Amino acid sequence: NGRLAGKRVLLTNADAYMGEATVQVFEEEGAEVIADHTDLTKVGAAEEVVERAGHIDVLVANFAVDAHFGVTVLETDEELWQTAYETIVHPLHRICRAVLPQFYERNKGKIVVYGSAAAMRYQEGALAYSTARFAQRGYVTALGPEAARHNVNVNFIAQHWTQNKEYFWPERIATDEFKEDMARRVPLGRLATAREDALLALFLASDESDFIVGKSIEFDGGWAT
Amino acid sequence: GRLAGKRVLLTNADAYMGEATVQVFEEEGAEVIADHTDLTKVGAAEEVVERAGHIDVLVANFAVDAHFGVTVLETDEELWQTAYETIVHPLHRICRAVLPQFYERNKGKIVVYGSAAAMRYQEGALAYSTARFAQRGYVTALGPEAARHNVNVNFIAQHWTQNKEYFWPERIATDEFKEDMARRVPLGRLATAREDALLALFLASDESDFIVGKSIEFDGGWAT
Amino acid sequence: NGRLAGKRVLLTNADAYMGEATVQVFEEEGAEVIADHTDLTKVGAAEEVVERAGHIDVLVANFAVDAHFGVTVLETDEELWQTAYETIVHPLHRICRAVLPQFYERNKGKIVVYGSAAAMRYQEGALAYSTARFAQRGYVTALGPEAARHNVNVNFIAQHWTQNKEYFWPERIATDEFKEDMARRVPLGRLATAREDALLALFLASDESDFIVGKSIEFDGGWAT
Amino acid sequence: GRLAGKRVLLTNADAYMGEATVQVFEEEGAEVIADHTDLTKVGAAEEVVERAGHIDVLVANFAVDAHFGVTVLETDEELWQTAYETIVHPLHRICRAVLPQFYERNKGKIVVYGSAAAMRYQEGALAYSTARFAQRGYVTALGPEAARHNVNVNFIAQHWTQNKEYFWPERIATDEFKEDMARRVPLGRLATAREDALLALFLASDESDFIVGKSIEFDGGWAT
Ligand SMILES: [Cl-]
Ligand SMILES: [Cl-]
Ligand SMILES: [Cl-]
Ligand SMILES: [Cl-]
Repeated sequence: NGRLAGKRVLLTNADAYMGEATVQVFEEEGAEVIADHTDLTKVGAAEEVVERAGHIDVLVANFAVDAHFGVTVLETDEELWQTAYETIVHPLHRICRAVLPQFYERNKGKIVVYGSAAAMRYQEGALAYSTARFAQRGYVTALGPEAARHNVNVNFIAQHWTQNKEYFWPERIATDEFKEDMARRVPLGRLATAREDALLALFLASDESDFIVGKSIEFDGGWAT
Repeated sequence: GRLAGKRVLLTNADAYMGEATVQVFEEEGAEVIADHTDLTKVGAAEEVVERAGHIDVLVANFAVDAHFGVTVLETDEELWQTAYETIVHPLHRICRAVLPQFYERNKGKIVVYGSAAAMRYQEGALAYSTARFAQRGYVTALGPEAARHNVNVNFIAQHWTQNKEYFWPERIATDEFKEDMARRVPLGRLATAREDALLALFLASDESDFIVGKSIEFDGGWAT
Repeated sequence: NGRLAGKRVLLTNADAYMGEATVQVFEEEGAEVIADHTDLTKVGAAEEVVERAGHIDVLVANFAVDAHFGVTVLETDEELWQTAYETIVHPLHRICRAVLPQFYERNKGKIVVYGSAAAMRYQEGALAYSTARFAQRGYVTALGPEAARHNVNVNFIAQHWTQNKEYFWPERIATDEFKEDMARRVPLGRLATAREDALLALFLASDESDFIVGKSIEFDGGWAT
Repeated sequence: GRLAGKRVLLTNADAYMGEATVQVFEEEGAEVIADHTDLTKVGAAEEVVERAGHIDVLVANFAVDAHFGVTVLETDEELWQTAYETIVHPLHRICRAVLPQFYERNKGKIVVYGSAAAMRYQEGALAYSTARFAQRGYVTALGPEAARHNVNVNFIAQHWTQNKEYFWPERIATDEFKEDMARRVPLGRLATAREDALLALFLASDESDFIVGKSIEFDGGWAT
């Protein structure tokens, strides 16, 4: 059988960010993927999504927001700042808090967060976004060891240079300027495919990774090494 | 003195590490503007800076109840939001307010009193830890941007340091606390608030211009 | 349809440390495992092993030495200090330098190092050993991005609380101090089995992990989180 | 002075960051024992300490040619061994020699001039990086052990700092160097040797007793 045989996976914002490749990889490995499209910025929405989903073995916390490439600290206004937190930080705790009771009842569970390498090292021109990804990384760091006492794994994929619409859309990655910047800063010298990212998520969602607790795994071609 | 002629803007001066900052920095010749304005209000940071006038050093001193022992399932919406409202959003407001004059002079200093809960897992302090992580991320992301203007932004990742918010005199006398500290703090003691302010003094002084966007662990070895 | 189908894996010190589970897990996924038992502390031995081996797709750098638990800084004499470096540091460069030419020729390769969480954070009473593991972590950090330009992945497993004879022999597990660490310092509250560690190595040796470059992956039940 | 009445043992005082250490530490009242002994020799460290007598601070100043540009395939046995022989094994010899008197007094200070190559990938410096990582590991592992005796051991992870071994005048004078440096260093300049010594001064002073087994990145933001 497949590496997620029998498992049911709740995927947030399934059309956005890394959702499409998650569905493809996880379904090929036998999982039933609940592809949710609910806006989890609404208070109370997370508990409703979880109640409607039924039995959940794996939560894939898939959240993204415009990074506002090139916007400076002085141009990072109140609304831009707040929107980073409203979009990817507060919903992360809402959805995790909603799924953890059934994980705790069964003394088993899996949470995979698609995050950012901007939560690990300086990424130029993405200030509010970086701080919000740091907050996500902190949530995994703080919740991870707490949830591990209930045999629940929580882990953070610190991705960069990976194909997606929000940060590496086809038009952006085609220019000469982008290509020279990627060759300078990415040791592997290429972008990751979305599938490669979902293959790491697959490892972290599977029962092959039970000993990995509260970790940030840098998925960035060597950028932050 | 090591801060001779310098003017220092200190937020929430009666809270957290404020008192020791005044004492140490004034000892070294600084004029310390001991502000007590609530920076959770939009617009307050700009008014504080305009009234302060010339600022050489910003000490970003923010604290919030960590709610020690509260689990993930009991971290409700209001507790979570209050952590960010109290120590995260105001940090960008006050830094964004001081940077313009630093950029005109191509010189500035920002020191953030943070937490070692932004570096490693600290039991029973969930929302608080994530808010300190956000502050650490602000220093990590702003640091290299501001350094192009010769402005230093750095983060003190403190733990086991005397203060009212986290190590108030009652809590440090329990049996569980003393052997907690003995087991997990290699140095075997709490830091004085003065010792913390002496690190902030180094990072606020012109002896530390090459330190950019760094998290300095001030924890008696806890996170080593 | 094994995840290492068609691959040939050179495993050092194959009976020691993490070698036996590596053989079992990798062979179940279709790999041919060249299980070497050569003493690589001897200059020249690494190139001779690699020449004899023929075509290599994956190097598993499996090195261990007595940690000398409880030996203090003042009791760490010249011989004990040198032996840590001779046993797990110098051989690591020799065997990697020996394998890299054929990886570079094919613009493809995989190196997985079984290291230690002592390379990440303070571990009580294992001084010379910790510094030698830090040196191994440094080797992965420094080599990783250099080798990635040739599409070669080099990664470090920073393990702790994992089944092996060298560090978790039966009498240690029976001590009050170990039980205290499992209650207080290991969030998951158990040892990993060697299988689980080999499953992380399998991921890092497979073509599912080509975007992972020069990383230290903490395999420690949450201990360093 | 901030080191008034202190005696400081400085290794390899002619090399690396030694000259700036002498200048800054003597300005602050220290007596600096400027040792030039070859500590790759077994037995030498204990004789250095015996001759020095009472030591309050050890500044572990070790350097070796980084062999910039030499690839993994050209890092031969001799190049590799020389890195460890020059900056790794002597570090334990000299710390082991000074710790006994620190332990009698329950007080001591060790500052290691290391490298930011012990923190993140530095291109073209393979053997050197791994040897600096080993130094960082020594501080990380010894720090908490020594802190039990109120001894501080800390690591300066420096880069882009003026010295003869890595950033010598002829190397840093060219336009190619200055252009590459402006791209990789957020602060956009090299540090002076004195600035590095001012960090060592803080870590050697009694203002830094709560800092235990830490790596402080001294690199203008390079590794941030
Ligand atoms: Cl990405
Ligand atoms: Cl504190
Ligand atoms: Cl282990
Ligand atoms: Cl340097």
